[PDB]
Amino acid sequence: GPKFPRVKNWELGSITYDTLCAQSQQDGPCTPRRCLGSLVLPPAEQLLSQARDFINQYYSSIKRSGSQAHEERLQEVEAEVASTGTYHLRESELVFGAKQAWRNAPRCVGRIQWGKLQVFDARDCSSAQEMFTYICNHIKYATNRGNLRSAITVFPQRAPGRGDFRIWNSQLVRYAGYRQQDGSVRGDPANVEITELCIQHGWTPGNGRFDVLPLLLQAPDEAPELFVLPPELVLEVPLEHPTLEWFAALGLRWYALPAVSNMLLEIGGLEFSAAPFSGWYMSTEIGTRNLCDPHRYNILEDVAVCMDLDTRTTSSLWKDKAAVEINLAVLHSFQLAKVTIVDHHAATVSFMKHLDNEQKARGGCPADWAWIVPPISGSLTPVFHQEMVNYILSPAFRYQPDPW
Amino acid sequence: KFPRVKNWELGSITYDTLCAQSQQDGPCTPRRCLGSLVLPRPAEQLLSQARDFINQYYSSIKRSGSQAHEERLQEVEAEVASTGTYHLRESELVFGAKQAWRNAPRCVGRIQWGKLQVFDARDCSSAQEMFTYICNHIKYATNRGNLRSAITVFPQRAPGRGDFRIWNSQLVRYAGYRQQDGSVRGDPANVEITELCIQHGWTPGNGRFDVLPLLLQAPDEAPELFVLPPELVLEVPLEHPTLEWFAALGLRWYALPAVSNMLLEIGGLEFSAAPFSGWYMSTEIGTRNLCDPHRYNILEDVAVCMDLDTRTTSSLWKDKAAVEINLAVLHSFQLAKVTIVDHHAATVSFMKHLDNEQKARGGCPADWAWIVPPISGSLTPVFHQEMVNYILSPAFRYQPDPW
Ligand code: HEM
Ligand code: HEM
Ligand SMILES: Cc1cc(N)nc(CCc2cncc(CCc3cc(C)nc(N)c3)c2)c1
Ligand SMILES: Cc1cc(N)nc(CCc2cncc(CCc3cc(C)nc(N)c3)c2)c1
Ligand SMILES: C[C@H](O)[C@H](O)[C@H]1CNc2nc(N)[nH]c(=O)c2N1
Ligand SMILES: C[C@H](O)[C@H](O)[C@H]1CNc2nc(N)[nH]c(=O)c2N1
Ligand SMILES: [Zn+2]
Repeated sequence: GPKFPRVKNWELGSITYDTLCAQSQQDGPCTPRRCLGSLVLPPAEQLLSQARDFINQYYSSIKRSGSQAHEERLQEVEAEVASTGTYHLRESELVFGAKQAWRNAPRCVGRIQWGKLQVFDARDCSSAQEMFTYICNHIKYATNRGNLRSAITVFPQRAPGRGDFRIWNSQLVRYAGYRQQDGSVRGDPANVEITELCIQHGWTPGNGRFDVLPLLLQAPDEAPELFVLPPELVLEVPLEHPTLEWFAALGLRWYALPAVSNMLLEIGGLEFSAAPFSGWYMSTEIGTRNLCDPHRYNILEDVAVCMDLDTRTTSSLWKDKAAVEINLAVLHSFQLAKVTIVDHHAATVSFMKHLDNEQKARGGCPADWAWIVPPISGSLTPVFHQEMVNYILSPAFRYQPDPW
Repeated sequence: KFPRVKNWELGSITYDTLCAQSQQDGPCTPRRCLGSLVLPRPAEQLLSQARDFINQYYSSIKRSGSQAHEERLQEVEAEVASTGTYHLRESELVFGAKQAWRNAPRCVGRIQWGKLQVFDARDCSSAQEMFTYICNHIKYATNRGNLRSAITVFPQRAPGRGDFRIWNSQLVRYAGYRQQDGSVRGDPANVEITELCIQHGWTPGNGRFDVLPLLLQAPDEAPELFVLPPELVLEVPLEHPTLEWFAALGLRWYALPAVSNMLLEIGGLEFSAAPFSGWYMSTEIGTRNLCDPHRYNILEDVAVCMDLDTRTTSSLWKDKAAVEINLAVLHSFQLAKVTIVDHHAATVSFMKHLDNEQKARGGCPADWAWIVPPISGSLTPVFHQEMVNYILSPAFRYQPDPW
């Protein structure tokens, strides 16, 4: 009947219809001819319509839709655009947009927490040194000695004919990856390029597998400046296994704070090129992807050898067994150290609760199935059996190309 | 126009040009992706699908634009112009069947696509005859545990009349008996088909692993019930390589995965009954069939036997039991000398298939959500591989349940 996508859960037999997708003003990469769902990378008039839409979202969310203050704010926005080509958000408009951008993020499984975000307003920042102060404050607040708190710091928006604020690092905490004489990599192969950029800009590098990178921070029309994070600020967790005693001997570790720093936060047509945001980890991020991806730390074989598994044949499931233990090491070590973490079962249960909340509140929830389903034990989690509709809503976080 | 397709593990890139051959729209639009949805929500027409297919066939035998190609195009035209339909030659049917498998985006086993035994059952005129054909197929495919891909093709759909149909979703399925207490003994996925069998006269067993009888339907007739001779249905008792108590769970599975409810479309003609079989990938049994909450749902039972801490999600007791259940499937099939493939071997060979199809055809339609296995996703190479999904013809299609 209903003229909207029907959405089914195949575990429970239950059906909903996504009406929220009607609100989408931006096209994805799919067409009736072909689905491109699995691809990782997909003027005054334009801005004004995006701005009007954002302001309407803001006044709806406070239930003052159509009211005098709403119409006056609309008028204020177009007058400002009419005379400068841009406009500026009020403090509470920014807080709302930031939460909404997180709420709208299709690839994030942690969205049950969306209303609980500390928005640090840093739109007064005017130097790379001050970005560093702001960032250090973010890290201290967010880390909270292991009791992690979601946060985002917002630096000044893109301006006509003026350079961007950029953090060059993809996260505020990353391990160095050192290209070796034998072609191999010591540390994190993901970070080879950023490591080499740091050295070029005068960083004296280490030679470990877990050297915390410095930050490369760029203020408008300036070369980026290098800043070392004081080690007492970067909380890390040494990895041990609850029953396999040798696991600690591997000297594996990971940091507490997952903090994305290279994404663009778009709100009502305004673009915040530097707006680092953080939460807490889902255990599979560390245990499965970071430690077991072949193009990352690639430790599966080492761990299976320690576990004395038959690594010569696929059908011993040595890969699956070792990956489980590594993931269990991640959970146990964070729990022991009292650093917030969530396992993939609890995270996905909570995402299902979030889907239900959003069905009631907005009549849908944009979600990217391939990213929501965890990289181990997929169908053991409830999200695997849940159909999802993926579409772009604004405010949004958006990928941006590296500035170098 | 042509999408770039990247492997994120290796950094390699291709471009899919094959997708331009799609003539059938899927469920997505620029406004929203519906790629995760399980189901989709005239003379000149048939003639053009028929032409294109015949063109595909003569192309495949490198006789494109020859005399035989010309005269065959004319036969099809002449037949459609007079009767509103036409008929395939056996070799064309064989080609079209292999192509529908090749073109199937949810299938991880497509490296095998050229190795398919095709039984022509288009001279079938009764449920009885359907049954004999089905028994031949099973015996052939099973081959004492050395499984061989096969398909049997029953008579095409005709505008005048009802369809030949196999009511069962697979040739071999375990019954699900709805109990007094609303629980299900056996397989919850097969409650409805079990009740239909009983209603049409089947005396039911009471076990967890009772092989269902077949309900076969010839055009515009009530379906008929046929019991498969137990000697034809190969089964594998499940035991564990080290965990001695597992064998006592009394668990088992059938050797032969044989889809019997899909429609095969070739050159515009529709084959409403066309059962096909290969061999299992171990996650289908070990993860989905035994571990789904709405299936046999044995996870907790296994975890408790393993004496795991089931009180909390963070002990990863589900992940651990799931791995052992999969191991037990692999080991038991190996022990019983019945063909099986694990999810690492299958996805590695699927990657090879992708490369083969890239050179052969300029692409390969693939549904990522179905190609990536249900456990240990990112541990297989397919996780890190971008995929383009689209509908090519010949094709297997979903069709409504006949009741
Ligand atoms: C509160 C705890 C959180 C958890 C457990 C969580 C979980 C996750 C996970 C597992 C992913 C996929 C990441 C990957 O596989 O690389 C993700 C993606 C994402 N999340 Fe969260 N998240 C949390 C908080 C946040 C916050 C605070 C924000 C921003 C305000 C956010 C926004 C995003 C965005 C934009 C993506 C997509 C990133 C990309 O495409 O690179 N999440 N989340
Ligand atoms: C040779 C061994 C084969 C293996 C290991 C294999 C593997 C698989 C797997 C794991 C699936 C997904 C099943 C699920 O999750 O329900 C699948 C789907 C499928 N396969 Fe295969 N396959 C094989 C042979 C075949 C053959 C012989 C055909 C037809 C001639 C075929 C056509 C299909 C089709 C049409 C689907 C999608 C069915 C649906 O949407 O329900 N495959 N395959
Ligand atoms: C706030 C937050 C919390 C959390 N638990 N995880 C994250 C994920 C961070 C993360 C880690 N590794 C990789 C990525 C993906 C980076 C990335 C790369 C490309 C090519 N396209 C994208 N859209 C995104 C993101 C963020
Ligand atoms: C030939 C073959 C070989 C193999 N190894 N596995 C299979 C899996 C068959 C199979 C088993 N259970 C369930 C399904 C899916 C059934 C199915 C159900 C619905 C609602 N829509 C669809 N498109 C498909 C398929 C087939
Ligand atoms: C090719 C595929 O789109 C890609 O590997 C995706 C799949 N799903 C993912 N899901 C999450 N959460 N994170 C990822 O990096 C990926 N990678
Ligand atoms: C909703 C979701 O698309 C659905 O659960 C799919 C996911 N991937 C799958 N993949 C395979 N191979 N088989 C399946 O049944 C499913 N189920
Ligand atoms: Zn799509």
